[PDB]
Amino acid sequence: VSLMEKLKWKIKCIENKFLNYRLTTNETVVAETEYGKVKGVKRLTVYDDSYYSFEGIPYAQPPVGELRFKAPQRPTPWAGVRDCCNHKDKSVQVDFITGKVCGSEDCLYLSVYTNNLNPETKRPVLVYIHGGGFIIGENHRDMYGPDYFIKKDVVLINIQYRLGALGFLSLNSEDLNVPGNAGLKDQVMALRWIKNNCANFGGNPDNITVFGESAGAASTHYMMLTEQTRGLFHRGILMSGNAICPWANTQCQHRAFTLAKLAGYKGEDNDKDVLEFLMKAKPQDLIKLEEKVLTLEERTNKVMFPFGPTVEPYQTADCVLPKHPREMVKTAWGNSIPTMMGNTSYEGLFFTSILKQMPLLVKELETCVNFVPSELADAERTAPETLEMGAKIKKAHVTGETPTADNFMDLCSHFYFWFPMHRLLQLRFNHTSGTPVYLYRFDFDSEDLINPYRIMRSGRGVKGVSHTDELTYFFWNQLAKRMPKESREYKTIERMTGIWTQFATTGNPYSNEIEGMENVSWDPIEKSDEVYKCLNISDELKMIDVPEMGKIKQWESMFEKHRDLF
Ligand SMILES: *[B]([O])([O])C1=[C][C]=C2[C]=[C][C]=[C]C2=[C]1
Repeated sequence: VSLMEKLKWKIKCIENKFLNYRLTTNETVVAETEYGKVKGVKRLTVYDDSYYSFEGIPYAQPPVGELRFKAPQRPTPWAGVRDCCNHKDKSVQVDFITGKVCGSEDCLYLSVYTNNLNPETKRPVLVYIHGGGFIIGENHRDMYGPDYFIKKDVVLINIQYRLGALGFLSLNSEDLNVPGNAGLKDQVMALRWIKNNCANFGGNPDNITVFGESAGAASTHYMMLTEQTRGLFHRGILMSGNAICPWANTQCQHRAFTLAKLAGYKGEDNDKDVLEFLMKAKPQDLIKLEEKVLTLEERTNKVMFPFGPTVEPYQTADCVLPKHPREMVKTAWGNSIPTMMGNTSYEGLFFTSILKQMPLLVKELETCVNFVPSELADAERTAPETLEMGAKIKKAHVTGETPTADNFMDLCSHFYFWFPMHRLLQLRFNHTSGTPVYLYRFDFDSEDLINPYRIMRSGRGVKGVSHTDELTYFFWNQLAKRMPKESREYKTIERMTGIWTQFATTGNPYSNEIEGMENVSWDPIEKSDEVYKCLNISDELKMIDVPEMGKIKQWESMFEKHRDLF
């Protein structure tokens, strides 16, 4: 975090405020909801388009006081008209630029957008779930502006949900009603709201697509796995993530005590007293301290976050994750809806800024033992089996006699994204009606149009297509500009919003009306396939064999003598 990047962020925040006002119109409107009337307004885009905007729609009771760490409750209906011409605050979190805690405990809202409140036909409804490691993110239009998607005749909905310890505290004690996954339960309630109210905004409740990137993709997957959401939607898109990625879940039940102690709790480790203390702490204190919870051992074993989605220790009415996601894949209703998955062509490039602050990490590639899947590794990672397995990973990613930064980031692409995708695909194939899954590979590189995550990963001057690089061609953000109609950036926006809208509509991502798809034949993956095929999205759109396949198989070989765990 550099203060050049902070003042420039501050000014760009000042520019966004002014530009947001300028793009507002006097055309206010009112829609019905099952909780009562809401007022939206129409807004403009830098491409001189327009959309109706409804923000700050509550799908839940504000989870403050006694509701903190609890499952969300249905909100209270109102007489009259709720104001929805302004956004609400984001979930309490550390601002990844300024480094200070921001946002609010009062954050359970969604936003609805559409270019036409009164469409002649019922429209496809796309529900976006933002990523951010389940610890940062927002549905604010400064990061996720609908300006591109509203060029299309869809209804787009952006949700928030509780982040970090406030979203994912978990306690073993059944008396306390904090089993965990509050934030995922937030997601479930927002979906239930969407199913029952999208018609009011011109949306077809029988054609809803959920999609998300990173932790949003893992989230989308959880919404496809849990029985809580059965039938609530009809297509799913997992962008650079799913629920069996190693970062997408953790058993965090022991960590609440550690948080409390970091916050000055005095007493013993029992769930009741830990909870009573955590209930009274300022929310900003728990979030700022969240960074210190993980032990050095956990960090070494690649646990990324102290609080996240978890296997709930006991069952409740609102339980989302009754067992490990791999098990949930066995019985998952979501296995039988049209699915599209994909990754970018150099995911691990995202880890530059972290590698820069911790150069020693590259030495981990000398044996690679710390990247062996945890379920296979011994605790000390000194077992000869673990050294053998680490050697397989090393052979896959270390190019010379000494490991480099790029070898590290390439390995990261597979550890965090490609290999879990592979495991999910093969697992899913053993438990599905036969509905298609399509693979894309996002391979479009540009520095002419960016999003704020590039400022976070310090990918300025850096070639390749990182984790989150594709967000730029889906959503408006306050660093974006109006691009020339014939620019490669503008055309990629059209293709990406076009493919996504196409799949949402029909469950098949192909359309010959999308420019560049003239010679594309986009077939979904079959159980019998030994080599994955994917739509490689670059300046050219091209069906190719997944380049990463060789390394994927090499990761898979670690499981040769433990096939039951694959
Ligand atoms: B994604 O933005 O939810 C995401 C954030 C941070 C990560 C750290 C380590 C591995 C994977 C990540 C994904």
